[PDB]
Amino acid sequence: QPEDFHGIDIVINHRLKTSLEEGKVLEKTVPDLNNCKENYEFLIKWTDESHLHNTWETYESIGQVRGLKRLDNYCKQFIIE
Repeated sequence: QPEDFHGIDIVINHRLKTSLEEGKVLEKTVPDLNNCKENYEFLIKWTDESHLHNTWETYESIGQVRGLKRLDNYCKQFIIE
């Protein structure tokens, strides 16, 4: 019995991983998944059980729950092609 339980339902959107920290700007946009994967966050629509709502996580926190899969198709449908 491996481990692949669901985790990310939908990537509502994304943006620079400011994490309320901010400090410098980057006009390099996001061509591939590295630019983002190296400095970007993503609104993760998690399972809407009742009190849980979309949130803005980052691969450093959603890179291990099936998110990268839906997040990968999101970065390619929104940050790459």
